[PDB]
Amino acid sequence: NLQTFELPTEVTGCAADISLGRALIQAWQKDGIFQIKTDSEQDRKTQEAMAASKQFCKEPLTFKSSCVSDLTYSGYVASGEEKPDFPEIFTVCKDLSVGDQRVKAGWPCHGPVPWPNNTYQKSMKTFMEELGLAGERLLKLTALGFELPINTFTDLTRDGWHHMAVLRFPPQTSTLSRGIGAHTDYGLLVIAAQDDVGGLYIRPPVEGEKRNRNWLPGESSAGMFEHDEPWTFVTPTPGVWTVFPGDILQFMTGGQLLSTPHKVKLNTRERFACAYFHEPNFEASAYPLFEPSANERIHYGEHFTNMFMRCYPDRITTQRINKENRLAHLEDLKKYSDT
Ligand SMILES: [Ca+2]
Ligand code: NI
Repeated sequence: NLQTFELPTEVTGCAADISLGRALIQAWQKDGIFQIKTDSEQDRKTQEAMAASKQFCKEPLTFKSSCVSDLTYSGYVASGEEKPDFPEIFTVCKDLSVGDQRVKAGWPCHGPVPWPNNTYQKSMKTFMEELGLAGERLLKLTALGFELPINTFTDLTRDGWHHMAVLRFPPQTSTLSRGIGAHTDYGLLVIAAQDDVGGLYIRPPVEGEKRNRNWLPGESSAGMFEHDEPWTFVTPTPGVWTVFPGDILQFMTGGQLLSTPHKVKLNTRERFACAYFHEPNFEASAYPLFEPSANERIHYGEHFTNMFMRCYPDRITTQRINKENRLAHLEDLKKYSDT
C-alpha cells in the first residue's frame, strides 16, 4: 500500500511544511512513489479529462490522425508511434497562439495545440492547471525537505514547459502484454492519474542495485530490470494522484532521489490514464545542487526537443524543425547569458 499525503494549498516554509517535505523525500527513497489526496474539484476535473479522452478515442482514426501540428509536438500519436509501445496518446504541450512571440520567432516545439474540440480543450486545460498547482506545492516541499531555499526548484519552473500524455491502452489481444516497457522519465516531476482498470507498475529504490544516469548519452535506463522484482503495482485508488521523480530530479539531487522506473501492463480491457510532466522553463537549465564546481547542466528546452525529435523522426513537427533549421534558435537563446 502506497503512502498517501495531503498537500497544503500554500507552502510557506513553516515546520509542518519542512516535516512534510522530509516525509515526501523519505517516501520516494523507500517506495519510489507516493499518493497525494485530491479534493472534490481536483477529482472532478480528473474524471472529466478521462471522459473527454474516452470520447475522443472513439472518433474515427482519420479524424484522430488530423489532430497534429508541424509547430508543436502536441496532438495525436497512434499506437506504435512511441520495442514499440501500445497506447494511443494525445500530447498536450503549452498552448501558444501564432501571435505569441516565441511562435512568431519559430522556436522549436512552440505552437498551438491541435485540439479535437473545445470541450476537450477546456477539460484538459483546467485539469492541467490543477496539476500545475500541485506540482508547485511538491517542488517547494521537496526543496524544504532538502534544507534548500524554498524556491530552488520553482525558480526553474516559472512558465515551465509542463505537458501531459493523455493515454489509452488497448486491451490485451495476444500473449503480448507490454503496454509500455520499463523506462525512466526524462524530466523533472511526474504526476499521474488513472481510471479503475489497473496497469501501472513502478520500481522502488533497491539497496545495492546500480542505476544508470539516463540523461547521459552513454547510459540508458530503458529496459533495465524489466523482468526482475521488485515491481510495485500502482493499485487504482479513488481520490488520489501518484507522484514520482524523473531524470532531472535525480540529476539535480546527485542521486539522492532516483528517477523511478515505470512500465505499463495491458489489461484485459482498455485503460485510460493521464501522465502529467511538470518541467523547467524551456530556457532554464538544471544543475547539480549538492556538487558545486560541477559544470554539467541540462538545458531543458534542448533536452525536450532532442527527445521528441528522436522519438518521432518522421512527424511533420520534426521535418519542419529540420527544414527551417529551428534548432539554431536554441543556440541563439543562450548567447549573451551567464553560463
Ligand atoms: Ca541516455
Ligand atoms: Ni513516462
